[PDB]
Amino acid sequence: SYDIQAWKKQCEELLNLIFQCEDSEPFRQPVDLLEYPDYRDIIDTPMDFATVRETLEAGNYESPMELCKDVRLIFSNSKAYTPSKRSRIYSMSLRLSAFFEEHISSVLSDYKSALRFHKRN
Ligand SMILES: CCc1nncn1CCNC(=O)N1CCN(C(=O)c2ccc(C)s2)CC1
Repeated sequence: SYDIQAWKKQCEELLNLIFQCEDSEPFRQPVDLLEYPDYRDIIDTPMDFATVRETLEAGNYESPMELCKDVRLIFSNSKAYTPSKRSRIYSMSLRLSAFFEEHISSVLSDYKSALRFHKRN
């Protein structure tokens, strides 16, 4: 299955599933700097799932590896900002990360396989 472009719709469908997950609710929009006034002293690069979806739809990802780096940044930002391991929003991030990693693994493998096939000769 050597379609070099297939990752994009695969990533659109996975973002749809993430938006249906109740665990995604805190990550569907950029963090509110009014409620978390110290957020940007800790977090150098804010990221959220609406920004990832807009970047994809604008044609501003070249590969699913780039999309994966931004999604992983959502989760590392949560882990760095959490005042506790036993916090609600952080705990939701860990379940959502497990779900995302379970689903992205085939998208990445198929893409890298397709690119190797394109440069086989
Ligand atoms: C637009 C407002 C809105 N309306 N519905 C949801 N959101 C969420 C917006 N994002 C946000 O405000 N968040 C707080 C920071 N955060 C964290 O990862 C944290 C880690 C542990 C903590 C104690 S907070 C990410 C979620």
